[PDB]
Amino acid sequence: MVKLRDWQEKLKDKVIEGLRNNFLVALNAPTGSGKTLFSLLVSLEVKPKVLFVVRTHNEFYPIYRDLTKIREKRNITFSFLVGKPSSCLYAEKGAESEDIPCKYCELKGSIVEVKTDDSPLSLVKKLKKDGLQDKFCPYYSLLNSLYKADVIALTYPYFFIDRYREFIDIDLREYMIVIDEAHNLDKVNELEERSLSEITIQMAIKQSKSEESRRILSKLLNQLREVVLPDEKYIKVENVPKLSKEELEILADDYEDIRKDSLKQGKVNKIHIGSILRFFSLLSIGSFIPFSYSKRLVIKNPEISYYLNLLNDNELSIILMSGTLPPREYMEKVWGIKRNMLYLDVEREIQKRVSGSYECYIGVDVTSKYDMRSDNMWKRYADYLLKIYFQAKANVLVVFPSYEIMDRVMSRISLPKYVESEDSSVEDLYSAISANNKVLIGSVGKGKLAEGIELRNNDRSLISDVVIVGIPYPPPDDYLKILAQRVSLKMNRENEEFLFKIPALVTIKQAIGRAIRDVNDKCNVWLLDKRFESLYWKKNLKCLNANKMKL
Ligand code: SF4
Repeated sequence: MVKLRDWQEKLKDKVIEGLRNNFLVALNAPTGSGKTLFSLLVSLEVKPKVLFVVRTHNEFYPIYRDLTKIREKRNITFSFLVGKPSSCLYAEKGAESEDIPCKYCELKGSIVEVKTDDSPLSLVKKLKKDGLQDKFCPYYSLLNSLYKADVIALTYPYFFIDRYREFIDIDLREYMIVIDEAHNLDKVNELEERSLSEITIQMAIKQSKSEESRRILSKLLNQLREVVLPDEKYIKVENVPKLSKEELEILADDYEDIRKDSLKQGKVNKIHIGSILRFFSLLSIGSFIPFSYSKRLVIKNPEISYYLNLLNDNELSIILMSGTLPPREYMEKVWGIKRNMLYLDVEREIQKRVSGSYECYIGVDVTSKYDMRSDNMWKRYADYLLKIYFQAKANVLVVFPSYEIMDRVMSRISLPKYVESEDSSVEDLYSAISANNKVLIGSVGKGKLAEGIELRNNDRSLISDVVIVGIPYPPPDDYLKILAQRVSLKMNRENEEFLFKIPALVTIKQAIGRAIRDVNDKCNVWLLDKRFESLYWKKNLKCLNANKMKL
């Protein structure tokens, strides 16, 4: 401990004791408020070791830094694991973990002792260089270092996906478990969801080394065109193309050939047929449902509880934290958490905000509701964006309900803009808004755009205005209907909050949090949908003083 913030000082004992009484602790504290140091500090008082489960590798550094300025009368070593398409000496970007043919590698068993005497990401760069020279595998070296460390940091999949959790060699019962940005627990299923697309099959056919393989692929391609639609919503598919045990063996042979060869050229690229094979094997497990989505066949498990049941294990001490945790009742019915839980809200505890503030504007002459959407509505929305852009002190972050709506609106704008997409990366974003001055950033609520980085320059937010076009509600498609039934919740007024409002609120609050972090930050938030004027939204988005506006 070294000078704690007011909230940290007031909750430390409460949390430590709570964890000792076997309660799962849910901590609602804004990102950047010191929850990482807090969790580290309390965890060490509860158990001998600590496991941090985070969204990305970028969250590794603060843990590393906090630990080296923490006080403990004993040695505490830290270690971490980065993905294998990230630590493999012969992996090129785009390579899937399963695509790395470690079997045929002469480094599969060659490891060296690893010491985190430098920032995690820097250490990885060093291991890859020393690994090529000294002849050793960085991945296996890091993997092997885990069980000896006192504090370890891993990404979500290694905790929630069995296939990856098995790779790890730790008891778990001896670790205090800290799950960061826990609002993401709703999307754990995305961690193993498989997809099948026409583009992937063609690339598989182009990368093939077997015509007999290209044969089966060509056929699969035609059948796929009949079970997918462009609709940006999940439509259940009952007639998934079939692949016999024999056809699969033929495809598997082509996969093996490519893998072995790529490792020979020391260049492991994404092997397309691989995702195809993985799609069908997962489809056989039985827990997944196939759906059409944006011209692709996607398989996913609608039951959120499927991945979180591990959180109910009484032999595990757990802290879940985020700036926007859903309410307790939601964690019970939707996440399926049944064990005793202590739910703390940092700001409510210190009776003051620890996050920035904002002026709010509600547009009441627009809406994204189905009954009014038209080309004219999209034009009104584009006009709002221009108006907001012109008066913005800096960059403008726009959150759309879907890629379809973002396109209908953004396509009408000639101002400097950066539109999110599958290729969109962190540096591309940070760059764009660093080569055009004020930029209109187009993003879709379904995340998939940085979120694990701070858009600040010279210690000041790069985002002056956050715009919410319509309400980012999840569509009432087949995926949500099944998710609802798996939890015994009918599609009714009563359950609208749990099924539609809470995830929408999470999306909006996270976007806003992207423009503010410190108590000193200030921004404008434009809620562009007449529906936002209702007290429910003003109360929950904390803008009871919002300004009403038109045009
Ligand atoms: S260097 Fe070799 S053993 Fe290590 S992850 Fe790459 S292929 Fe696998």
